[PDB]
Amino acid sequence: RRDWENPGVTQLNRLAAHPPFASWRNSEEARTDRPSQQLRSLNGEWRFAWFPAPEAVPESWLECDLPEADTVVVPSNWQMHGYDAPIYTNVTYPITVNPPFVPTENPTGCYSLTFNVDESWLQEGQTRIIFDGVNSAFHLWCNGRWVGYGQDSRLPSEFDLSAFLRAGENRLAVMVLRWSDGSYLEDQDMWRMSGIFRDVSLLHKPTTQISDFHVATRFNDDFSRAVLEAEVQMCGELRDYLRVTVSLWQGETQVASGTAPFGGEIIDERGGYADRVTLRLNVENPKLWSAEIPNLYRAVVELHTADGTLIEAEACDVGFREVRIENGLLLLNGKPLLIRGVNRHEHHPLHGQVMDEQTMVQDILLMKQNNFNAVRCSHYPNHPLWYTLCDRYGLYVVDEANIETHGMVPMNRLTDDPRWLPAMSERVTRMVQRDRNHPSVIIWSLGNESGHGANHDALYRWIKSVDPSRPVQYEGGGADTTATDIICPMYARVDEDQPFPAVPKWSIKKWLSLPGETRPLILCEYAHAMGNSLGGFAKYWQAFRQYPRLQGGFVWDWVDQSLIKYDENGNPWSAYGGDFGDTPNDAQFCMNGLVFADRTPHPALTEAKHQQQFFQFRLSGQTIEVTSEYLFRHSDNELLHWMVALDGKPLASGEVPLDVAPQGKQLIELPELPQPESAGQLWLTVRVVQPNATAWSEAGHISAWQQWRLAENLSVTLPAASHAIPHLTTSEMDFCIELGNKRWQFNRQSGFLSQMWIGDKKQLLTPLRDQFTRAPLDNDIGVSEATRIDPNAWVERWKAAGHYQAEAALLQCTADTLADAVLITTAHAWQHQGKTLFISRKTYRIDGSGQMAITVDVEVASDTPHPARIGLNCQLAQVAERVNWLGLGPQENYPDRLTAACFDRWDLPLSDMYTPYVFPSENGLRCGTRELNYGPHQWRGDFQFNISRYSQQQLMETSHRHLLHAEEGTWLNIDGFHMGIGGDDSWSPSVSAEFQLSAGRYHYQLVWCQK
Amino acid sequence: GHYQAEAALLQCTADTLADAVLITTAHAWQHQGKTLFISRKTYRIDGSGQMAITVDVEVASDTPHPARIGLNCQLAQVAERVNWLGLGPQENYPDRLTAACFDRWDLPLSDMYTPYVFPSENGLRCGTRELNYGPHQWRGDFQFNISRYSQQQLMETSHRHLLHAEEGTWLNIDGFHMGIGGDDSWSPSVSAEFQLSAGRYHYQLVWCQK
Ligand SMILES: CC(C)S[C@@H]1O[C@H](CO)[C@H](O)[C@H](O)[C@H]1O
Ligand SMILES: CC(C)S[C@@H]1O[C@H](CO)[C@H](O)[C@H](O)[C@H]1O
Ligand SMILES: [Mg+2]
Ligand SMILES: [Mg+2]
Ligand SMILES: [Mg+2]
Ligand code: NA
Ligand code: NA
Ligand code: NA
Ligand code: NA
Ligand code: NA
Repeated sequence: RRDWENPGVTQLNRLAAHPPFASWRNSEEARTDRPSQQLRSLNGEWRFAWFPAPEAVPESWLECDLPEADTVVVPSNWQMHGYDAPIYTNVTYPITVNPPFVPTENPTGCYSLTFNVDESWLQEGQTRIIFDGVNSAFHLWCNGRWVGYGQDSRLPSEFDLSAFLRAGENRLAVMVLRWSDGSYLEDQDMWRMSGIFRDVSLLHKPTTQISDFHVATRFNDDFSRAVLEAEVQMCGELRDYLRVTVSLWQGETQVASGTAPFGGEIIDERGGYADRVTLRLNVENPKLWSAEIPNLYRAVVELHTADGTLIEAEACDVGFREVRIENGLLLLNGKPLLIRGVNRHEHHPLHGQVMDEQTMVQDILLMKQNNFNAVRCSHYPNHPLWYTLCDRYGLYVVDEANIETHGMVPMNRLTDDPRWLPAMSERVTRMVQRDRNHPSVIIWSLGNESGHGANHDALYRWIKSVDPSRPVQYEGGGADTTATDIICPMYARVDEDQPFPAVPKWSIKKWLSLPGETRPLILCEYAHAMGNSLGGFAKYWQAFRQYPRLQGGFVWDWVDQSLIKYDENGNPWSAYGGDFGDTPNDAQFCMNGLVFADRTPHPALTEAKHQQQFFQFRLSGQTIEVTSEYLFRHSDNELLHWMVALDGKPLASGEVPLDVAPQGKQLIELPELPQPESAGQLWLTVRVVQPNATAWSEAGHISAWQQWRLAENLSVTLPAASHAIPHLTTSEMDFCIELGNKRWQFNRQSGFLSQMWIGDKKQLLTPLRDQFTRAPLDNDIGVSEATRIDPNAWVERWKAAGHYQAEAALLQCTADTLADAVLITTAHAWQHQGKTLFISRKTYRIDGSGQMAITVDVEVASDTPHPARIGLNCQLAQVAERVNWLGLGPQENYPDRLTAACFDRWDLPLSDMYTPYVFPSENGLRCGTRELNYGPHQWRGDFQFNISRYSQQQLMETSHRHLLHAEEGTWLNIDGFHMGIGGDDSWSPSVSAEFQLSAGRYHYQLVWCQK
Repeated sequence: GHYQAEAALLQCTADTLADAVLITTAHAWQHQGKTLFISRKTYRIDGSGQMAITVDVEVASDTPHPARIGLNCQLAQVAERVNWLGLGPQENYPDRLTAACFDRWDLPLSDMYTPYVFPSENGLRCGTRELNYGPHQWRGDFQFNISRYSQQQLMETSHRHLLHAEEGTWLNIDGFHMGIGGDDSWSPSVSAEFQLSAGRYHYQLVWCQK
């Protein structure tokens, strides 16, 4: 039959989907959500054997363990065990596009387990086996007999084993196929793996059982009253003494209850459902659920008898909240939401796509700690525990169907084909049946990147009909089709339109007001955080706050999908596409996260946290105005700390408790600030601290901050005149200046400062030269490949123009002896094929105080692509432990990504000045710096800089961070100006005009001295 | 105190280079003990008779952004024509220069003055690389206006018919000029991108003979 090559067969003998069941036989255990003896986990050590195709599987395997098989842990992805290689491809399918066929060589994983079952389970009741996740299709055997078949790698497949089990030992035989017709609907941009990657368990329910139950909550106008309606369905023989009781609990307090016999209301001419009943409980002044305050109740569903005998009990956490779109706004409990979300794949560097509680909790804590309040399940239903945690910790969830056909041409070839409607319907309907009772889920998504087809419209309506409590969204086909209640574009820019044919990405502000449009707009994906990115993130949030209908979005994405590999020495390293022999592949495009695979934060995370703050501030005179963006909670665990400092030097500070109602405002009058003596700029820094710990944060957690420049007193005091005078020495090859034990040498042939001496020790390993390029960021590269060059990408434009090839040509180099100093004047021209790209004119003034003032004026040809930077660089012989600077920090920050950084005195170890992006590139820059200190060196001015043991050349020539090696001394890159990093997307130029170095003429000055 | 600011000399030195004389100066503008602006310049005069002027200005971040950052002087010369290579031919400002075109323009001096009934700063031309007037030529990248009326007379006269040509020609050469605004005329309307808020400014000019 080859059921894995037929979209018409997505399962055989599979049981109906339903909400989380545990079949408790004790009401109190159900109420407390404690373990159930009727729900057994089969996770642990199983027997596994890999085969190149289903036809290679020996028939004996059904009856007994294969002596060649290994004992492995389940759940797991067999690629993580090394049986075959994981494949990383973005859009292009990992297999030949020829629906519904798959490769004849179909990696097959044969799992098996010998287990025993409780005696009583064999004599009464129903015993089913549940596979929460099998990638991507499989056949099931029990004690040699065929049981069933199942598809869809992201939802549980259940089968009844009652007629197969026997006393003593039993044996399961699971043949998992890597490829199947289901693969055509699972083309998500992630590693392609396979196996039994989610829990496996046995559930024992009575013959007369609760087969399904739905919880709904409706409210009155001001949410002071609510009605909980619970529909309960049963299977088995109906008896007049049967009853169903639904009790609602708030802690150990029962707040409401309803009991009734089966027999629903009349629905049509043939009657009603005799096997169903709906209980309605009134709840006065319910505690409402939200991400701000995840108030939850406990609903216990008891199937019992009229005289008081319990047959079975199920239960779920209940969150009282209303989600609806009114007048173009998405409202949660009547208030317009502002989605601070992120897309999150289920990925672990060591375990692949197998999820665990520890990792899930870690992500949620980090997310809330960084001001995120929502998550999108990109791009499939998640491990069941995830929804539980979101319900309890408080995160708005977008539950998404496991449907992506990105690789088709056109993208909707399958989704507009009725032949594929059945397969698609199961991926949507079974998701709803499983998660419809989770309050954290507030929006349903029909899938991802599958164009727009009629099947989408059909399924959009199906959801609208069965569950009107949640809006339905889908981005495919233009982001505003008839299959979505929310305009949910991906990477639509703030002000810039991208008029693509048929599926344009309009500026988000413009999109909202297109003729006839009235829907809210929430980006399903934006700010592609690939490598050194998130430039321009602040632009989105400013728009979100100004426009009511722009209600946020989900950053792409949470964590780098890098995998761990080990070198010959057994040392681990982060690997990406192609590092497993997998080909074709899409290399580093699997790493687009705000945090590294091991959950270590990328510098971009702090920018997201800052822009996503829940408190806004304004300063006027001595008054600070705090505005709350919370919709439901009061600032009941917030303290405001304020600090005033003169160029890093703290002068005054204090703290005030925040007492702001949601959407409210609080005025804080700062005490009189005593005018500082010294000259300089006074800076005000405010930060909101949470004194008490929470379920997701430690005491002292900082949730928001902001800075303002206060009074500034320009220095008019002239420096103390020195007695000594620098002495100029000349030769045919160099200009040397001497002052005390210091010496500066300028090469007359190159026109650069080639050496400096402090006593007899050389200070430079490489001359101080202008630099106009940078080791290309992923955003600079885009999708440009050696075999497939994208002439439009910034890196290709710089290459074609000769920016990396340009050679400095000396035009002038002279020395003059002034009254109290020596003046070196130079001028260089950088050309490529007879074209002058840049011209640099400088003057170096070395005075009797030992300070060298460097003045730089650069000309950039208006027709050459704007340069990545305009500065100087050199390799210092010095290798110090610390880096101290007065400027923006402490973390890496760039022109279009520096709002989170604060101006102050920062001091960190040299290693912290380097950001370990898996794919090496320009990194570690810090902007708005007025003073830099390293070893005996001090540089002053107003510049940007990065300092490390890796040169731009090495970073630019190394594909993985583990292959980098510290060079001799330290490489210093001091820029007068630096280009934005961009990031609206990473496959097209995304650096906004205001951050491009297009002025044509640039000026900057530096003062180099010994401290 | 921008209109009252007094220039205080901080430094004035002279050096003799191999092929030129270098003059260095520094001034502080203050009002009631507050330093509003600091101007540091160098004047380099070579054998070609050209005077290269470099200007680097500091503006206190807490003082309201200044209307302009430039130089001015009253020339003894009164010429009939004004010739420049920059945006024109009509008056244009930073936030109102899209209509102007870059080219070689030559107009009678009177056309370099816009007769607004209520006198004010007027006649500026932006993005100018070369300006010619009489025996003078200024080169660089600046904005400028030139007329027989000082900024002082313009702001002290309520009607254009009461203006009187002063001796010589007043020249205002700006490295930078603030936008004029206009979204309305009863509240500040100059957009942020056209306000001089950089804190530190640099511009250079070359004064020589045409
Ligand atoms: C190849 C791009 C033009 S499509 C682009 O690739 C990205 C890779 O991180 C993400 O998967 C986006 O969702 C997808 O639209
Ligand atoms: C600092 C808050 C956002 S944590 C927030 O406070 C709420 C009370 O206002 C509830 O205690 C929530 O459970 C808690 O997560
Ligand atoms: Mg099939
Ligand atoms: Mg895709
Ligand atoms: Mg700020
Ligand atoms: Na909004
Ligand atoms: Na990706
Ligand atoms: Na508080
Ligand atoms: Na690289
Ligand atoms: Na006037």
